[PDB]
Amino acid sequence: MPAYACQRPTPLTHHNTGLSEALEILAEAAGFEGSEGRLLTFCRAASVLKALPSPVTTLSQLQGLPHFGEHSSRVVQELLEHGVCEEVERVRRSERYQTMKLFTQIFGVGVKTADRWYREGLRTLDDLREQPQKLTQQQKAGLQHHQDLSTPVLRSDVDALQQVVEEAVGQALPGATVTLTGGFRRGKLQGHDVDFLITHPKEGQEAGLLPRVMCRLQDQGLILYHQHQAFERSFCIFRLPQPGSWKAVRVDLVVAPVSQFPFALLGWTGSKLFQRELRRFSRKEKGLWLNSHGLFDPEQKTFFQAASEEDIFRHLGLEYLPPEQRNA
DNA sequence: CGGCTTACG
DNA sequence: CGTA
DNA sequence: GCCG
Ligand SMILES: Nc1nc2c(ncn2[C@H]2C[C@H](O)[C@@H](COP(=O)(O)NP(=O)(O)OP(=O)(O)O)O2)c(=O)[nH]1
Ligand SMILES: [K+]
Ligand SMILES: [Mn+2]
Ligand SMILES: [Mn+2]
Repeated sequence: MPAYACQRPTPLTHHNTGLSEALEILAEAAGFEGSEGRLLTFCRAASVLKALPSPVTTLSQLQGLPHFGEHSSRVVQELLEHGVCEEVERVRRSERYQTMKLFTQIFGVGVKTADRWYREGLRTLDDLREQPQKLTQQQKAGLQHHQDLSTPVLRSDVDALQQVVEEAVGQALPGATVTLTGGFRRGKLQGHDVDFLITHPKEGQEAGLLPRVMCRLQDQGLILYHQHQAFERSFCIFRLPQPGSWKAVRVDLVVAPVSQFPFALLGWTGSKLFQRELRRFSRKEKGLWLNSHGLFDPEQKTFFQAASEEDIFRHLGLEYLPPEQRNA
């Protein structure tokens, strides 16, 4: 088992679901307390279990696995022996974890904001609604739409959304394309949002595209919120039809020049941990700097041209993983 | 011990 | 600060 | 929290 998540296939569904869930609770709780290193180790240990070919049934099977030390091994041991881990259950029922989880779920609220509200004594969404002076416009939108945004987006929802985005994109710039990215591209059947990547085959024609797209979607009455109600990324709330009604859905739109499209597709397809691990691998093992725009050799001071995700894995000396196997 | 992904709004 |  |  390799140490980096980008060195092994990780399928969406696997054989250690309960074990990985528990470790991810501890990861999430570590992030709520600002311990990014502990969050990373618990996420990586969870991801190792997702990559295993069969269930862990005995503690000895953790021998030699990367990112399993005393703490993660004890969590697994207790789950194997008792079906519950006391530390995990204590986190689950703690007021701090439940409130930080509730608050950071709000669109526009991160750990720092949630933690300040927590320290001020706030605990529920209604507490926030009673103090609208504490809220940015973005947070007001996230709070108002919180119930709809807590409902999973379905794969059936995605196709109808892509068609309306393509229609607006086609009027904004004929020939521009829309690619589904994010978790749905990795094979997920539900999601917290829908992620799209937009480009145009003629380099440079995509400049200034996203404002044109957003103002067309807004004129059609489809945008419940966006930040610009020049930019290349838009995190918005869409109005999506339902039976006899509609529901709010988060949609992320990103524009990239076609020269950068493989890097942007790779970055925005995720998973988040897969990309962190891939960029760490690139820098630490290959001495190359990877981001959503390109791959930089800092010694030659040169960028790698890529025509495909396959190109990028080859540049990094990694076996290619299709999106479905990037579910780290 | 240092390190832990990276850039745009 | 937020977002991905 | 774990790796190198
Ligand atoms: N490098 C990097 N990439 C990131 C980061 N955050 C997001 N991405 C990339 C990788 C992500 O795949 C992509 C957008 O995915 P999401 O919508 O944030 N989540 P997903 O679609 O997996 O699941 P669901 O929506 O159902 O919760 O942006 C980050 O901090 N860093
Ligand atoms: K949030
Ligand atoms: Mn997504
Ligand atoms: Mn997204």
